[PDB]
Amino acid sequence: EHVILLNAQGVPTGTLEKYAAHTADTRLHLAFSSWLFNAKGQLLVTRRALSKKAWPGVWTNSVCGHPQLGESNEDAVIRRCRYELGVEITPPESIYPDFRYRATDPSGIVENEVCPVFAARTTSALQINDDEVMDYQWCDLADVLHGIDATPWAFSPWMVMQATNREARKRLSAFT
Amino acid sequence: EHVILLNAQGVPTGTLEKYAAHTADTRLHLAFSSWLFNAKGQLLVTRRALSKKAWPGVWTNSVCGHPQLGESNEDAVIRRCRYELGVEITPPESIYPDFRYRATDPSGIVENEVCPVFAARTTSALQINDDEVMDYQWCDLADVLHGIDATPWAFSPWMVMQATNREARKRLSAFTQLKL
Ligand SMILES: CN(C)CCOP(=O)(O)OP(=O)(O)O
Ligand SMILES: CN(C)CCOP(=O)(O)OP(=O)(O)O
Ligand SMILES: [Mg+2]
Ligand SMILES: [Mg+2]
Ligand SMILES: [Mn+2]
Ligand SMILES: [Mn+2]
Repeated sequence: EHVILLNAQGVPTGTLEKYAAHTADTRLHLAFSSWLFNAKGQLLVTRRALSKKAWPGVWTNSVCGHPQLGESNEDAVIRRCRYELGVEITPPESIYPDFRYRATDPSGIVENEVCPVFAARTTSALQINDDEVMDYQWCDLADVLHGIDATPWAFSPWMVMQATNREARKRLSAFT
Repeated sequence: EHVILLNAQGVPTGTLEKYAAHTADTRLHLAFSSWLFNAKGQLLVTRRALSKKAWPGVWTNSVCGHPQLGESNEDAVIRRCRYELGVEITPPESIYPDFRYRATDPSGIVENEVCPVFAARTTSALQINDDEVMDYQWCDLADVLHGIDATPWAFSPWMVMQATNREARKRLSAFTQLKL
């Protein structure tokens, strides 16, 4: 797997091996973030495995990843949903298309991404990949937002930034 | 380091090497939990290092540990504060002396402890021990308690149980006053 490096205008300029790509000096690359809900409308919150190179052991939104060259954002979501959580989903819908951020994790590992955000509903049960996910919780979105508003540091920085975007949050309130 | 083993009534019976003692088969032993506030009245929340045997990478109250043989619970609190956090404190106050709990962590390691809970004020800068603590936040208690009520699964179980105890909570509230 690779990440796709981006320039100022946001044009792909090349690739890097994914693990190799996330360092103390991570360069701008393409990513996605996804928020998964079940048929009943609960939000799936996950806890990244301890072996993750960036933000290991951190609570965060359902699934995030790195689109590969020539891959649509929607397919990346579907691929990573299957891969990390072994779950099938409805066609991902856009909730925050211009999200972009840079952040540093407690060990100094940086994420620097153009990171469009999507939402979808699961259509099958989870089958956890414990290389990616060490724990998860099916929750009411309202409580998760309250938790995010009260103690944002208990969650991944990008999850917090997405959920506090006025529009994203409105859009998330529709899967409930 | 060792833990002090206890029976049902909470009577010491002996000691055990610490790492050795914390397994999927943890016996009742003595411990402590402490909630630390700065002069401003903010609560120190910490994140356990990734290398901890139990609940690594989890957010939790300021400092916990295991008193050693010949050691008072309060002295143990002072030592761990120093060891984990580099920080000097005011004499620890008892806020939940009969807290006891058993809990299984995400990889199956058991804590089974008689764990009196204290609160204190820090009187020096922090000097985080990255061997023990991977991250921290200085917070408003109210925010913390709201977080714990909204998403209790995002914190250590003992933080949650202590925080929801009526009496403990009242006493933590007393440490939010600014104090010169
Ligand atoms: C929101 N950004 C961090 C996307 C990060 O996704 P991951 O960290 O899960 O990358 P990957 O899942 O591909 O390992
Ligand atoms: C509240 N319990 C967990 C006390 C044990 O906390 P620790 O994990 O800090 O034990 P130790 O600090 O001795 O390693
Ligand atoms: Mg991922
Ligand atoms: Mg400790
Ligand atoms: Mn990335
Ligand atoms: Mn113990």
